[PDB]
Amino acid sequence: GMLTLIQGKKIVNHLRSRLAFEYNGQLIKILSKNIVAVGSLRREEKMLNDVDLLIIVPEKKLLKHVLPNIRIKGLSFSVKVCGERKCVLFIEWEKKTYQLDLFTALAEEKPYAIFHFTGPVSYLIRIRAALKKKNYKLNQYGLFKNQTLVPLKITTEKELIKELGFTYRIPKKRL
DNA sequence: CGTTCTATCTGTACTCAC
DNA sequence: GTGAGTACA
DNA sequence: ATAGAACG
Ligand SMILES: Nc1nc2c(ncn2[C@H]2C[C@H](O)[C@@H](COP(=O)(O)OP(=O)(O)OP(=O)(O)O)O2)c(=O)[nH]1
Ligand SMILES: [Mn+2]
Ligand SMILES: [Mn+2]
Repeated sequence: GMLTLIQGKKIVNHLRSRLAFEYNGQLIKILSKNIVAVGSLRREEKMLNDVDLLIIVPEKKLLKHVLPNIRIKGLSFSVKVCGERKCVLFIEWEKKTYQLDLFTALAEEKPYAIFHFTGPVSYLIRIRAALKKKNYKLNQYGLFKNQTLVPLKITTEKELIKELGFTYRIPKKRL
């Protein structure tokens, strides 16, 4: 069911202090600095088809556990699909049902994953096609050339975009 | 030779063979 | 266990 | 962003 930008932000704000995962007995809280709003919400589209959240996980050992044992305090939801990297929930928010999409990235993948999950799709396609012509492959995990991770000296998304030789635009204006 | 239109990526989760 | 086909991020 | 194709 479709939702407004404002509704999207209220939901994300509510989830931001309430996400956790079960890890061998212990309930472990997910920190706010590891929750990044992505998709059309980040791009500030007036109407959203869903809410898209990227979760930064500190260790590779945790991937088996975070999404598959995801917990949301005081909220009822069902699980449509769930793996280590993509989880789709249907959540009850103020008597209505909405789609929440959760994705995981490792610290070293962060800027690549924010770039990828921010979209929009058409932007990603043209950017990736251009890199492909110069014999590179870009995905949510990194920049690859001949199946080898290229070690870029970069922390943020903005640094990545510039490093790739493309114009930086705020998410609202990417196309 | 300029204008305008067109096309283009990459990977995850689930199901169902065999 | 692996590969193909679908749906969808 | 880039480059090819149709059109002028
Ligand atoms: N490379 C790539 N990335 C995608 C694709 N589909 C989705 N994504 C990424 C970029 C999107 O902004 C992000 C979320 O996808 P959604 O389908 O939720 O679309 P988005 O939120 O942009 O709009 P919407 O949900 O319809 O309001 O995931 C795809 O086909 N290819
Ligand atoms: Mn979305
Ligand atoms: Mn989504």
